[PDB]
Amino acid sequence: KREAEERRRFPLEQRLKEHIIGQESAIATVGAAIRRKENGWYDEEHPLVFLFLGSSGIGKTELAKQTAKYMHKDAKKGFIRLDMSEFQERHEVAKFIGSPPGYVGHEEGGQLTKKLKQCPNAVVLFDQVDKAHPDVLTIMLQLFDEGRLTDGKGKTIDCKDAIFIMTSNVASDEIAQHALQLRQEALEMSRNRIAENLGDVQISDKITISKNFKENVIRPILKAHFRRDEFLGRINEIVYFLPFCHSELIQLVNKELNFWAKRAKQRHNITLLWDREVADVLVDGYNVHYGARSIKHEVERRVVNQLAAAYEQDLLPGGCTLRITVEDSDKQLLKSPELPSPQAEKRLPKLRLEIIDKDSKTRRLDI
Amino acid sequence: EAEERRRFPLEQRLKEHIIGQESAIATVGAAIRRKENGWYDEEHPLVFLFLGSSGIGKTELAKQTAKYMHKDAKKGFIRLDMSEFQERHEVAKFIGSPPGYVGHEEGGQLTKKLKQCPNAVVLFDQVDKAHPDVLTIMLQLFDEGRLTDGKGKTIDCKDAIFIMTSNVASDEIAQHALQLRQEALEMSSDKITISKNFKENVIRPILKAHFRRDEFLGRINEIVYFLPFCHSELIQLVNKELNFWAKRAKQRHNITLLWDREVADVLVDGYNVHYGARSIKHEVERRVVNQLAAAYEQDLLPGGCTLRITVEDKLRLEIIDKDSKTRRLDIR
Amino acid sequence: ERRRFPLEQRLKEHIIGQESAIATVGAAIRRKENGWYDEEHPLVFLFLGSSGIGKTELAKQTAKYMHKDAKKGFIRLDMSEFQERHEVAKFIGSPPGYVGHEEGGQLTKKLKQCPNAVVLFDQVDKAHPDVLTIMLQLFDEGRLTDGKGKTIDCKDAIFIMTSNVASDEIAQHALQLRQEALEMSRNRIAENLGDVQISDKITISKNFKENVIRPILKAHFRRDEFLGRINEIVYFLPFCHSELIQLVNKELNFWAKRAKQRHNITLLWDREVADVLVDGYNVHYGARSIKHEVERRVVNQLAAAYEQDLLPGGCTLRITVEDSDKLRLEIIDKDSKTRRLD
Ligand SMILES: Nc1ncnc2c1ncn2[C@@H]1O[C@H](COP(=O)(O)OP(=O)(O)OP(=O)(O)O)[C@@H](O)[C@H]1O
Ligand SMILES: Nc1ncnc2c1ncn2[C@@H]1O[C@H](COP(=O)(O)OP(=O)(O)OP(=O)(O)O)[C@@H](O)[C@H]1O
Ligand SMILES: [Mg+2]
Ligand SMILES: [Mg+2]
Repeated sequence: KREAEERRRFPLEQRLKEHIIGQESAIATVGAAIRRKENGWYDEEHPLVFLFLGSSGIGKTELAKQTAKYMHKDAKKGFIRLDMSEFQERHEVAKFIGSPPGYVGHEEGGQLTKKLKQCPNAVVLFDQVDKAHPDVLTIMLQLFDEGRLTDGKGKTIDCKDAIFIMTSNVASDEIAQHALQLRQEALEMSRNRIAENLGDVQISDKITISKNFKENVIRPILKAHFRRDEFLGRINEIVYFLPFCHSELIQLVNKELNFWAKRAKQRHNITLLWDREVADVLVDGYNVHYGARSIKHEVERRVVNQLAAAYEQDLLPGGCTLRITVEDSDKQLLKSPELPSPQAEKRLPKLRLEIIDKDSKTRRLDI
Repeated sequence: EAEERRRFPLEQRLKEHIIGQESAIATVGAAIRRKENGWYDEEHPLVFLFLGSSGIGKTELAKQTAKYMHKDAKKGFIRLDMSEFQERHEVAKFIGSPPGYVGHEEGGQLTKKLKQCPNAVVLFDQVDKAHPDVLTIMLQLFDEGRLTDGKGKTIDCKDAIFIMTSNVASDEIAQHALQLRQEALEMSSDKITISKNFKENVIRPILKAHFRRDEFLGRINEIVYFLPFCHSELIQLVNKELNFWAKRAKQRHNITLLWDREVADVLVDGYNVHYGARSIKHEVERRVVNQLAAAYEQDLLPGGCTLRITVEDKLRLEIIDKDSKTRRLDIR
Repeated sequence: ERRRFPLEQRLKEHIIGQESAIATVGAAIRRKENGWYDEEHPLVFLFLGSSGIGKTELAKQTAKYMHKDAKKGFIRLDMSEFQERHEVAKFIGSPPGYVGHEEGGQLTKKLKQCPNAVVLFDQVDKAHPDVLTIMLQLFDEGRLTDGKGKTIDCKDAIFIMTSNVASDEIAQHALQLRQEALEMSRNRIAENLGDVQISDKITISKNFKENVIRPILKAHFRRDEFLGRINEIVYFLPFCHSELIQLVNKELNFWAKRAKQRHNITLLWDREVADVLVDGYNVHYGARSIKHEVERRVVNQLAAAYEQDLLPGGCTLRITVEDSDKLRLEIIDKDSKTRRLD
């Protein structure tokens, strides 16, 4: 009786916003559908079927993992992860259900059948479902249709309430192009409202894909790739992951530096602080092709190796305060927005650690 | 003898010796109280089927029950392990061999044990591992409590109590308790309850897929479920294992042991959901007691001293003197 | 007796390597021998590792520690012959009315001789996973029923189980931990931090102990209460290069001792011939890859020399460095005049 009051205190939209910044339309959609499920105002005869279309490494697996962590205390048993890139051939279809009688691994059964037996209402996630040929997806047709799966032994498992989540990278380029168009148009109307000196109207930064674009391109490309309209029919909701925006990337840089500062304070009482130009240099390495993975690895290659070298060199005393700074001779290069020649090599501006003492004296560290 | 049973009900003894399982203990206590009042049907013995996961306490519950009903377990407790009876011919370990064959004069083991004590509690331990034919052998033992030996002799055990522990439908009820772990703990007395339709709509397909006979499940009087341990039950288990070791130390060499409220959290952190009370038991036995034995060899623990388990700012054993000064022990 | 020559030092002199494994085994043996062990539960150890590490020899030396004599208090069952479901009767004897009922079980008779014995289930991963229901019964309380129903108590026994499951996992993670330790050690050589004594005890991390090893044991053994009843799980790491040097030195000590007992032929060697013996080694075959290699390089040459009576007795030998990349048995004289033998 206290679960609805707890969710009234801390809804999952705030929990997911704390865990993952950006794409608040996706958060609102998954929160509303989950709220319909967990309130009880939901048709139990069919499972909750999510499809996420996104770019590479945008946080879809993190979103499903945090959803399963919110739903279940144990994510080892209450959450299932399956990589569809491995399951190219129809032979891998067998390991959903196990072999027929008379064959090898008949007593083994299916891994998925035993996994749904061990947790019938688990959050189940398949990543990159476009990699698998839809002959694999033909099992999941009836599995999303009625929640019942038949194995090789003939035991029928019934999971009518399991949240089944698909995540895919298909049509990521078209969503990226259209969302770049919408970002340019929204910046155009924002600058029009600025130039008309109208500040009474307040519009939040919520850009949502319109219906006509979806009906024009997304349903035909999904029908063409999946080659089966029936598999697209059982999907309870489609969700679009918009490509990364500037201010949320800045907030991402702030949080991925803040986590290292918090773990430094937790382990060795090391208070790390940052600069705005440090955040600019870290957000400069933004690659859409790797998604947030490129920014995270750029953060690692820039500051994590330097902080590790300072830690193993024992040059960070306990109880001290540290500041991450940009090199002085590179800020002048940052201040010049000139187009570089293609025959000149590009130099990454270095990052340094400064010690702030009790007498407000800056100490430099070079290793 | 009603005064003695009013002084010491078996629920008090069971809660004194095993923790958790407030519904299973109450169920077996209600059945044993029905036996104690003299208003059970004297033609039919009591049959129990225990459904629980690993390390929950079914075998210990049967042992403590048969310790209550009979003072000697060498006569009043007959335990047969079904791990031998994996094959169809293993049936011949209950009854005697047919006449003219090997071991015919040796007789039936279960018939001899029931003839030694007809009131004795019989524990069919781990009845998952039995062959389905052995189930049909003890079909008549549950139907009337009457078993025919290989020599033509026939033993009656209408007054006996039959306990079986099983592992077959242990996952699903645990999964059921999983939502109860997200409901009964979030209901905040508070209790963890298994729904009444569950035992007939879902559990009976597993019981029919494993035991395959309607008559075997019909002959069993009571189906007793065992629920997985909660957080407070794991706390009580940690304190019970530590109190067992402290009592053993005080009985052996007069060594007082202390643990704070904060110490039990890192011991509950050493727990497997697939395991049971034995995981917490040997985790206590390894992490704490090995340092005690190492200090006891090294003569670092004189008798009458007071020891405190402290979490590192590792479980460190600190000697507490009368002057409130902690002394760390350096173990080689 | 334990305070001067414990299990740790005798095991380290008899078996090289496996510091944490001997530490865990001797800690549990210490708590058993002090009298601070629980009487109900017999000790269950599951030994995991690659091939040629020394788990069977560790169990043999533990059994010789319990009973100074051999052949009596050491009951070893090899689960290569237990790969069928119907081999359970080999534990317990035949049921009444069937062939071999009067002979009883062999395990029952051997635990009837002595109940405090060291029982070694060797290569226990090879057994069919219905045989281990008897292991459920025996590890639960320590009692075993015969063909005639005679329940034998076994509460003073020590059960040691050796296996090869997760051998690739343990070996590959130990190789990664060795690589990372060598990287940070080479950095420490670069950083000149020699003022801190480096405790070179590479152990398996608890995340690796709990997230990959427990699922693969659950996949091979196919039961959860079985892994619950196992008290201690002891891993075995593969050797590092210093351990190979110590092992080749120990084996050459063994062969020099054998020659001294046979015809008093004192034998000597050098560091470089030990290094070229360590070069002939494979990580999969383990210490056996060392052992026969000596017989493929050294002892065959001594046997060939002794067949044509070239070593009458009392002579001193030395083994040298090959020049083909740039083994020789050399008799050294009392005047230090070496002579090569063919
Ligand atoms: N509820 C409990 N309270 C206290 N101690 C317990 C409890 N359950 C188990 N234990 C301890 O753990 C041991 C394991 O229990 P036991 O050997 O009786 O089997 P079990 O838990 O019924 O499981 P299995 O089905 O594997 O036999 C007990 O001997 C006892 O020492
Ligand atoms: N660590 C070691 N130290 C010394 N000798 C060893 C060691 N490992 C193996 N040996 C030698 O090699 C022999 C083979 O080892 P053993 O019989 O103990 O099996 P093992 O290494 O556990 O192999 P497997 O796991 O394949 O059964 C030993 O009898 C001993 O002579
Ligand atoms: Mg128990
Ligand atoms: Mg071996």
